[PDB]
Amino acid sequence: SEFMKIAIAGAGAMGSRFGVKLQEAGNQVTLIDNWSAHVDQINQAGLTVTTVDHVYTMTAQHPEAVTDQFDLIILFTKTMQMDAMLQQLAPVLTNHPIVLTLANGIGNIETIERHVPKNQIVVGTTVWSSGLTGPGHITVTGTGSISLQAVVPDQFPNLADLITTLNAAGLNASAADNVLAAIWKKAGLNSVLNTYCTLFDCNIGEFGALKNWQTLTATVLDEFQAVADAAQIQFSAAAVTDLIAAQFPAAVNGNHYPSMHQDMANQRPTEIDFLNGYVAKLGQQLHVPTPANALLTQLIHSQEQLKQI
Amino acid sequence: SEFMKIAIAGAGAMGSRFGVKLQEAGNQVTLIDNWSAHVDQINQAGLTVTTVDHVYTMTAQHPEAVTDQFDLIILFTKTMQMDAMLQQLAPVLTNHPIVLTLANGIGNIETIERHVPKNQIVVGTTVWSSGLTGPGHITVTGTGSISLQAVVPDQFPNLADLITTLNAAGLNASAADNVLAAIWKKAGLNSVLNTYCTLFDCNIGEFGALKNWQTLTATVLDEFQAVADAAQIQFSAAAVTDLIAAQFPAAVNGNHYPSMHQDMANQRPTEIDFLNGYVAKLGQQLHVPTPANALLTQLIHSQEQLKQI
Repeated sequence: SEFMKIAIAGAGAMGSRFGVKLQEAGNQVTLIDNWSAHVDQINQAGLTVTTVDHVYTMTAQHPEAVTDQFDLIILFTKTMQMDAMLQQLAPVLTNHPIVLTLANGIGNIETIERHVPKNQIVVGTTVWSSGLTGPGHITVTGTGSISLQAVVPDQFPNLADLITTLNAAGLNASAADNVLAAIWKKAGLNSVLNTYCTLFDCNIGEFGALKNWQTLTATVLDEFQAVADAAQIQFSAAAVTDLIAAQFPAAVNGNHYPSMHQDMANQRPTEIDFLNGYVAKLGQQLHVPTPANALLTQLIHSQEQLKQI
Repeated sequence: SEFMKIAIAGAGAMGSRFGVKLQEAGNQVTLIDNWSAHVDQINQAGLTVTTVDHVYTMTAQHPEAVTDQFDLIILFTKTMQMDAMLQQLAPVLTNHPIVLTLANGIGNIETIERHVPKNQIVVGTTVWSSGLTGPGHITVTGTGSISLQAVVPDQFPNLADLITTLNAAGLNASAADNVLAAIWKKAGLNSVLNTYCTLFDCNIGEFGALKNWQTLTATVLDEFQAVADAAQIQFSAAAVTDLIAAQFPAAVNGNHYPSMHQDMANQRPTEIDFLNGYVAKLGQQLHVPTPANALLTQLIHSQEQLKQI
């Protein structure tokens, strides 16, 4: 009775690991992904998991080819690519499946709401890890857990059943009321380190060595706090600030250029509209001024244009 | 009776040209400057003016060596270096000379007020041109004019006499009530082009080619407008915007990197505290929010620190 037909929407490292565990536990799983080499490798040779190499027979498809329907969609697609993924799955969605989003981003609920009724939406965080070694190949270490929060708890049926299914697969899921808070916490970190490192062409340690890192950090985070306050989402600029500063040492991320800096260096459009830009979007709706975050968003967009030439 | 003993404080291209014309017209002139090679060249071989080379015997000194006193100090020192210049001339100032500042900057009055009574202060603009070819050598073309505005008109004696002296020297000076407005206009241009070009490592034409140049420009200038409004200084974001956009073509400044970008590239501290930073300083005093300009100021300071490593 814990059985589910499950789509993994975005079958990168995390989706692929969740999908293997779910299928091996007895569920019917489809991995859905845009990466042709990955989809083909899974379908032609199976998914390889390295812990020692284990090979699993799995089903993978491009979104536009999916005609099946499911009990559960687990979304790992990045906020910036989420809308297009959901558009391409429009026919899959008519049976009103549970949509569990485990992606980073404050914009995910609003995005998913354009495609499915909001009482079908569950948000999650996870500390499972996974690396994407190559097409159809993940490398996995350790254990983890999942924390889940229904977006409309009063109208979401059978969160228990959902949790059972995940726990039957050994995923260590639990209900919690602080998940969207945890999502916003990660967004606050990312909207400081990604954005400033990109603007400055510097790594995380160089940022932390700035004589004005605290002012730059507070300018972003006090706006995040005011927005979160108006949205009635728990948030602590101080806690995020602690987490930011914990990245600074070389032993941690001091010599790391964050993902947005990498996007910029490779002339790829950044996720700025889903980070600082999204705080600014929400602040406008909530009558909370977000001039810093609005400006930072513009600066990154200008930088993109200049880099593309 | 139009005779004056005049100090030129900051004897670069403009100061040197004004000083020559003033001396040749009959006044006693001291050129005051920090550049040792310039001071020595003037004192040892005279000032050369090229129009055809003409050589003039002039007096030049370092500020710390000046013991004379004057009827008029004409200040050409950049806002950022002004305070130190005025400090070094502290003994020169005890006879309460006229202080005419022809330097760019919204911060000049406040700066000079720390060193002299404010009713002694006159602000000016000029369209005289001059180039500084080398130590003790200027190259000069064309004619010009000077517009002057006493800071406290009701308490400044003999603006007429001042104008006579300058006109006797063929400088084409006039009284006007829109000079501080013209100074703020130039500051609005500079606080957009210098600052954004530096942040983006781009030239003026690249800035003008940005798809969001107008938004970036308005973000700075609407704050300048609000501050100017509170300060009761005439200002038009629209007019400044026109002047900004007039720089964009290659025929004009499209391939030019502005002075702040050059400072940054040479690891020299920029004048940001006297541009965007000064609008923010004044806005704070006037209860006008200036979050964009405050942030931009911080970004430039971070950039400086990173460049200095």
